[PDB]
This record gives sequence, C-alpha cells and structure tokens, in this order.
Amino acid sequence: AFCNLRMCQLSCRKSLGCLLGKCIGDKCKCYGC
Repeated sequence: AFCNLRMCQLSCRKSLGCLLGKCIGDKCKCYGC
C-alpha cells in the first residue's frame, strides 16, 4: 500500500533509516526514526 512503499523505503535508506514517515504522490519523507 501507500505511494510505492518498497521504493519509498529506498528514499529512507538513502535519506535516513527512519522506518517511519510520510508518503506523497511520488514523494516520501521519514521521521526522526
């Protein structure tokens, strides 16, 4: 579910390992872990 979750994980993997966050259209943004 969610706007490409798996791929989103990537954005987190690259951006920051914060398993939790928010997804957008085609965007993604983790939290403070």
